Amino acid sequence: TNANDLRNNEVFFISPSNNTNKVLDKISQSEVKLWNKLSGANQKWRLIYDTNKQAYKIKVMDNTSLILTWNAPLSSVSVKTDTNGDNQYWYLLQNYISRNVIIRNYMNPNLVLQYNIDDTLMVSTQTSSSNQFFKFSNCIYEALNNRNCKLQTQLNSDRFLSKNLNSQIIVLWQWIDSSRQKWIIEYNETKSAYTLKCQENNRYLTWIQNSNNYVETYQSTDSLIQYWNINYLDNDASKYILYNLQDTNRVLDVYNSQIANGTHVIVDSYHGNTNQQWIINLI
Repeated sequence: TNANDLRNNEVFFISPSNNTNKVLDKISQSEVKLWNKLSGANQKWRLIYDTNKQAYKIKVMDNTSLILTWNAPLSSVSVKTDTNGDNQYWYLLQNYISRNVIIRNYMNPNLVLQYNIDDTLMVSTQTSSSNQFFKFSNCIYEALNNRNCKLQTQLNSDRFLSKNLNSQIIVLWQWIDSSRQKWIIEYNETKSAYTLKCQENNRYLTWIQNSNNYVETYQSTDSLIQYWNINYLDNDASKYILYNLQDTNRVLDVYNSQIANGTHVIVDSYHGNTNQQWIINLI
């Protein structure tokens, strides 16, 4: 899959090449360590690419906003407040075939991140050892791909993304355990984004472009209107934003932030307020 590619603004588990059950873990307000995967937010890392430097910040997703930092001139690493230090940027270069990634410090690119036998991390000069090779796995793909899900608006604990009765229009509705409210989320390799298929009619969540900007169930199409970048909120891994590929500044949104049964779901310009935030759970 291309779902684990090192895209800007995606959130990852970062694992040692020699153990797919371990991940980079923020264990305290300063310390990182390899730990058994628990899929907690302190084990999830957002990539923020800096085009000028051709290097990335690596930000923990537990709400603290701290970033992976080389404690120059020492050999240690930590999570620290972002002060835009050169020591807080990292080249992420990948071997296309092995999929291994070398995490190389921007301030001193002679130094790469290394994991030790005792699960600690440090920077070191480069060898040929797999103790400097990491794998990156996209968290959302690991969790939701090919899964039957429900999508709750953050506006109300009992309002869900639902196909309306006898209509293609998608609206909010309280949970009634209907196939109209169950969505199979499937990653599409060609578009590098997701479709969401309504269980009741096997048709897909699609932006219908006109002045109303409603989402509807629609037949399969190659058009970008049917494809969605599903992401966590910028600094909250418990909630999701769904950006439409036809215009990625526009997102799945609840009309006028209303909560009544029947309220239109639409695609509108991003602001990040609660009417654009969704709670995705596995059925």
